[PDB]
Amino acid sequence: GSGNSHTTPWTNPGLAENFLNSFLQGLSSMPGFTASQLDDLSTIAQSLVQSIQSLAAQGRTSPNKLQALNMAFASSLAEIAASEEGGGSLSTKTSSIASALSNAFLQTTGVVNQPFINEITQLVSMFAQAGMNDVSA
Repeated sequence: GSGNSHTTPWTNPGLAENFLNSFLQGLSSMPGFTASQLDDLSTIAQSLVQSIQSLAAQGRTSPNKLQALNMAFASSLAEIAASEEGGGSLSTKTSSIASALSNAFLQTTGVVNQPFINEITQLVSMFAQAGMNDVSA
């Protein structure tokens, strides 16, 4: 047959793996996570690919299903981001992820979008803080 009019990272397990590989590789050298956390993160990454294959095997991908995978990706980052030994603050960690994401975007599809990366980083910082955990004077 034919098609080719739909190509997205989350939709194709190979493109998803490319995204995760490029992102993880670039993020390790960032002041966000550590090579140690990046190892655990490889497992957390592959767990996405397995679920992507499940849907791809039927040639069906509901928007809300593929989106729930994206929400869960940020959700997973908040857990290891709240964990100790991952740099220092949550703010700098979520900030480094945005910088690693753009580099990964250049490798997956070759197109980086500033606000698309921001909304993704807000999920992590929102999940972790879930209010105002710090004060000011």
